[PDB]
Amino acid sequence: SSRVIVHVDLDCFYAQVEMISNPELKDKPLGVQQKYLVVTCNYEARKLGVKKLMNVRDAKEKCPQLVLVNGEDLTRYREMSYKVTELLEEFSPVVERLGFDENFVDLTEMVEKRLQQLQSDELSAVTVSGHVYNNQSINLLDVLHIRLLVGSQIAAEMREAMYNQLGLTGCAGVASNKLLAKLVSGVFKPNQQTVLLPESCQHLIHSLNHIKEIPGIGYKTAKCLEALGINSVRDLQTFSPKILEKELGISVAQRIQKLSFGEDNSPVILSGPPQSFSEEDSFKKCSSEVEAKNKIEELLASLLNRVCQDGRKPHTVRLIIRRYSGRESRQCPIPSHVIQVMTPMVDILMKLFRNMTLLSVCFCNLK
Amino acid sequence: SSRVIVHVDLDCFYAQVEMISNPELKDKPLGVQQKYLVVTCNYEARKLGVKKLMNVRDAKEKCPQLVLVNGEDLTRYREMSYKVTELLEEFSPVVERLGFDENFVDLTEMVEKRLQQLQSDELSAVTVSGHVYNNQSINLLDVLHIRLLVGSQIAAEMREAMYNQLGLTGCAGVASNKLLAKLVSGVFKPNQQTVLLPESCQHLIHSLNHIKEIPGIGYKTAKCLEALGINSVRDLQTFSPKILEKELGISVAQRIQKLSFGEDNSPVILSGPPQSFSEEDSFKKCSSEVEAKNKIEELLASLLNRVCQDGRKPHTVRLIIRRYSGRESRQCPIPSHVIQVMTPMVDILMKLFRNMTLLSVCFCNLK
DNA sequence: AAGGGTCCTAGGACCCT
DNA sequence: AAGGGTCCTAGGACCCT
Repeated sequence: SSRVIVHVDLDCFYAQVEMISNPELKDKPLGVQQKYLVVTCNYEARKLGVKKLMNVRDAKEKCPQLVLVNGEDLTRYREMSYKVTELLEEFSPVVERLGFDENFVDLTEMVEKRLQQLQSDELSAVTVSGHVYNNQSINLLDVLHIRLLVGSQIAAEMREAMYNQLGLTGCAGVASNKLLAKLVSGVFKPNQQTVLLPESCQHLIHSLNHIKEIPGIGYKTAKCLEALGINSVRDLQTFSPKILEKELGISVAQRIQKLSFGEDNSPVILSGPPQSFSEEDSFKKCSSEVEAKNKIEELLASLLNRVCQDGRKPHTVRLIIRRYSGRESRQCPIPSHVIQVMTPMVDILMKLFRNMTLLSVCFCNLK
Repeated sequence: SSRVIVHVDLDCFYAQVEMISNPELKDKPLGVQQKYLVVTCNYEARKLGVKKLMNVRDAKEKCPQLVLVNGEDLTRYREMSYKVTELLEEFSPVVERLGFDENFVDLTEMVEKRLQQLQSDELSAVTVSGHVYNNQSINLLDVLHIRLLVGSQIAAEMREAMYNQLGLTGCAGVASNKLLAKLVSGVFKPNQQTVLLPESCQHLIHSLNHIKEIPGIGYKTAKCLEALGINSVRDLQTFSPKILEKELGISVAQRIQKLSFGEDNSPVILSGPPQSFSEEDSFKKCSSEVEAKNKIEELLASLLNRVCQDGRKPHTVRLIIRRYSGRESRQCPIPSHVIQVMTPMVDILMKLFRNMTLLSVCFCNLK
């Protein structure tokens, strides 16, 4: 039942990728830009004040020497993202992606094989790699401690391979489940790793200051909890199950309250190939006529090239729009003969259009 | 590209099952009853006027000697239904269920193996089993005709095995796709079979009198088509694609208009194990208090026994209700420890209840 | 005028009796 | 006061940047 899970969290991923392609930008503070947004920055810029998702106006304010590169095209980030996941899959095949720059790996079966290969002698010599959360003392006779320290050794091999083979730095967190791994991976945050022994789990969850810091408690759920006086992790731990169920659902309540104790039995999922491919175009109410077909041909151009190289074929297309004030969409299957090309796809899309600041196209239902 | 598909359609299935268990009822006219509904009748009752889905009041009217058995419990029908599908899967593994008493089998690869085993001599001796739709002449030099006649020979072996091994009679229809197979299987309808040669396909589709007779054109779609003056198969064939797309959707329009020509490239799907397990209880506004928990324990009792014997475990439960005037429902995942029992399931359900003439419970999301 | 992902949910269309 | 099935759809909650 007992698991060893690692969470791998790349430092400022878009920035890293841009700094590799143009070493010119290392040393100088770097911001990666999407419209008016500095969506990530290298660490020199984080020293000078730049925060994730800051206005490009605010960001030059706090740092007029800030270099900006455009990050509206995710192609390179996406490709390097899969290079990371694939490398980790070599260590153990069950890798779960979370966004482009985080991965989960269930190391249990791998930790176990390594322990079976040791003799009693060196067992007393198992050492941690990296930080131990909360400076907690190790008990080498605790088989749980021993297995997590091996997990920490694998975690370090992972981060080293990632640097040696892909030039990427990153953090890792080793714990007994996904929640705890992800919470502990960030404790020492520039390119380091931390392992969480069971005795310090409550210290970990209680180190959080707002409930939204729990992965799984989002913009809506946090807001609903604040509206019930629930504000700290302990508040959620002690709050009435019953009231919580009736207010948010048996599903949401029962799951975030388990999370509030640091419990999380959800398995590491094999993410494998993507389930969808999409692209977006945003713009200040810059589309007011049906000649927004050109934007839709643009997105199609790139998506068609992405799906081709994938191999699998999508069997659904979806068009998404945003109006000047939620999003709205319309999907439909992709005709059989189309699966086996630009021109049929656009009128399909424009029929979806007419049936209905941003245009997006999504290819899902892949076979 | 060219396919040989068979559609197997059991005669008055619930009635057959009841007549087997109580041979007393053969010979005498039989109605199977669900509340006020005669939902199926053996053929003697069909001679005396009883129609599918007739009021039990109307049905005794037209036939006061009509025997009625209760068919609100589908257990026996369901079990025999899977005995049929399994038998057919022995012939070729790709079997698609449609309801409890219809199956599709793609016989293409099987027809092909049989032809490769024949010599030119007996090839000129291939014969049809059963009816040829529209009394159409066979051309033994037409390789399509030859392959469909083999399909008709397999179809007859199927129906014979079904009778010899399960005691069930039934019809079969052999054609080049699922739509045509299903439309032709009923042409000679008490326990017979029909094969459709390509030359007679238009005669087949045009033999229909209302569009709703096309599988895939239902209560809503037929009504919308009538409201556009589309009433015959030919009307749908000739109607404007454009208008049809804008009125019903690119998906619905493009698919039912292909159907109107007898075109249907949808593959035979391997149905395999069920995707859900549900049970219903209806009643004349017979539930007005939370003591409708008893009905919910009842449904659970049986569903739990069904899911146990299945093997796979559901990971979702759904409660459905109907109010006195659409249905409404609420679902939620099934806790992990529950998957591995009555008592936790009911309060879950009753929380779903309170969050909201019929009660139903459904177990889906199976793993 | 981010730009991507994941899975779930309630309802609705269809199929058969 | 049928009593079962199938898959799709638009939207919404969450994750990351």
